[PDB]
Amino acid sequence: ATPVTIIGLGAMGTALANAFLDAGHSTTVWNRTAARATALAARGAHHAETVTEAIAASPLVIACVLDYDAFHETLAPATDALAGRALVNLTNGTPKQARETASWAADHRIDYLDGGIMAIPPGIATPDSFILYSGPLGTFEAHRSTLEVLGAANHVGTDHGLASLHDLALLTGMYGMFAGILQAFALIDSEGIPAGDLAPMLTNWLTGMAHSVAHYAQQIDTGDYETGVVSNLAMQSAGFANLVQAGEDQGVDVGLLRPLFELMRHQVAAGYGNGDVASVIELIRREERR
Amino acid sequence: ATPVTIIGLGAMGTALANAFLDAGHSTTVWNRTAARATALAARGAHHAETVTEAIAASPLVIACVLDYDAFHETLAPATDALAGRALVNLTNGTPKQARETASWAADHRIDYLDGGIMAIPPGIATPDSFILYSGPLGTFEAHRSTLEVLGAANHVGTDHGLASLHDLALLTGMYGMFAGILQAFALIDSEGIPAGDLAPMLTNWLTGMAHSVAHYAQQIDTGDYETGVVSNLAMQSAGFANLVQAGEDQGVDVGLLRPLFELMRHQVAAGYGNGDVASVIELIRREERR
Ligand SMILES: NC(=O)c1ccc[n+]([C@@H]2O[C@H](COP(=O)([O-])OP(=O)(O)OC[C@H]3O[C@@H](n4cnc5c(N)ncnc54)[C@H](OP(=O)(O)O)[C@@H]3O)[C@@H](O)[C@H]2O)c1
Ligand SMILES: NC(=O)c1ccc[n+]([C@@H]2O[C@H](COP(=O)([O-])OP(=O)(O)OC[C@H]3O[C@@H](n4cnc5c(N)ncnc54)[C@H](OP(=O)(O)O)[C@@H]3O)[C@@H](O)[C@H]2O)c1
Repeated sequence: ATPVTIIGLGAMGTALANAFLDAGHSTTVWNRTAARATALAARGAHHAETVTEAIAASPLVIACVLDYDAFHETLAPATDALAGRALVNLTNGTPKQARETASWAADHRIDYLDGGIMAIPPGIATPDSFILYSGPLGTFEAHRSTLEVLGAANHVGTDHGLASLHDLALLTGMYGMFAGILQAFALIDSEGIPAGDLAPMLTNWLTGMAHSVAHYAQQIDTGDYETGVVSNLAMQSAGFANLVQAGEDQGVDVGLLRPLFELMRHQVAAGYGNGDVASVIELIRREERR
Repeated sequence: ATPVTIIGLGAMGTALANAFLDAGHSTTVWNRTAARATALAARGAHHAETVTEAIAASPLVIACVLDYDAFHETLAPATDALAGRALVNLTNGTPKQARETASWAADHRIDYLDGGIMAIPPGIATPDSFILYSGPLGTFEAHRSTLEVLGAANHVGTDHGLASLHDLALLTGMYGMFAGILQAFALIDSEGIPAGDLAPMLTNWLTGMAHSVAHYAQQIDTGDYETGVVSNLAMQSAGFANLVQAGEDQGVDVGLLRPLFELMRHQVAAGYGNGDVASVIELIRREERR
């Protein structure tokens, strides 16, 4: 079993360390706040006093801290200790930060993968969990068996920015859903109905309507927003006007959905009402792709 | 089999009519534009030339036009002809419009249910379809077997505004999800990647993270946004900042999701960063429920 070092013992990093300990790896851990390592150390983890001690302990170093600023602040002084090792950054960040970190790593003989954890901490090391990786295939395949302790391992390309691009796209979908869920519960709440009374029906509706994804992708990829439309944009915008009006009638703030509402009305007025709602992507995608 | 009249033969009204034809009901149809009624007559429907002729053919009349303005313009002149019949309004509208319509119906001896179709036209009469109804239980139970031709029939309350409230709440959830899907595809599109390349991952992610619905509902219903939190709001806001920044750096308009980003920031700056993201509901729900 490959020895592994975890840098960062928040909710996610603690889950990673526990998963490697469960799988029998010699697991070295470090956290800015040392007290977050105490339970892990009692469990058999090697609690390093410094970042450099932690890094020197293992051929594979996994970083999972709050953000890029934390990642940079923590590892920049330890550049020399990372020489010759594999660094897997599971800290959330942008494609730009991943490509800049990759340039730094190539300048200092650090093998580098950028990754995005598509799981919550209790999901780590369960069939729910998968993690996206980008960077050199040699580094990915060398550590794939170790990484698969955490969940499925999906290498999405050699361009180091690609795992974060996919990560952030998935989070983007998720947060739109979350906004919808909050606003849906706010509307039902406005008549004194518990959220739990709506939750089963809402779960089923969102599950079923989550198959719009492939349909929407096909419309976008072909540029055809008109063929086979059964829910036209003019009708959808009329219904959207009513859920906005109903929220206002019931004293609910509907600001979260106003941007989409306004875009859909704009598109109806521009003549696209007989097509599907996905045509709105033409108003937000980057100019060179329109 | 109860004779049925369908008023309004757009994409969804036509699906309703076809379902009753396939189930062997004598199906009378009317549409403002005659061509949609002629098309259904070729499939066995009875094409009524006028609204009153359509209404007088059946003890059960189902309306499915664009909005309540269309419903009122169409049916107000035929008010006396509806006396003694059951009118089921599946036109999208608000709770206030449902209640106003119910008052009109009661004043004129019209049995009235207000409903919301949670299906798309090709889903009618399949296991995917369900329709929410509100109004008197006696009327609902009298026509339930006929209504179940179209999908599951869920009576959600005696107040006629309640079906619309549930309907609009589900649509509210769905449009938040749609905003997330469009923004997600816009992000992946900004690097030249086809939307279809992301579709399987995104479908599975949204399907999975849609089980946050019950967890969110329990957090809202208990008012406890801190117990059992494994993805704290401060961390979620940091990742949200990256998906916003990544979109902007690639020339994507991220305005669809910027309002939620702002509410999460607000709750973090207000000291709720250690709890879950559902605490944002306190900023949007009706004041009397806070
Ligand atoms: N939790 C999830 O559901 C989830 C899911 C997918 C991905 N992730 C990703 O996992 C990463 C960590 O998230 P988490 O849930 O573990 O967050 P968390 O529980 O808030 O932990 C934050 C971690 O970052 C460290 N940190 C913050 N600022 C630092 C600095 N300036 N220098 C050194 N360390 C610093 C903290 O150290 P202290 O303990 O000393 O404060 C702690 O180890 C994030 O990038 C997140 O996007 C999380
Ligand atoms: N996926 C869906 O399609 C879907 C799903 C659930 C619920 N619904 C609901 O179903 C209802 C109808 O939607 P749809 O998809 O069938 O829309 P549609 O295909 O655009 O049809 C609109 C219908 O409204 C009629 N109409 C519009 N203005 C009118 C007026 N002033 N007087 C009389 N009739 C008028 C149209 O008649 P003409 O043909 O003469 O224009 C047509 O019959 C909406 O309230 C919608 O929210 C639709």
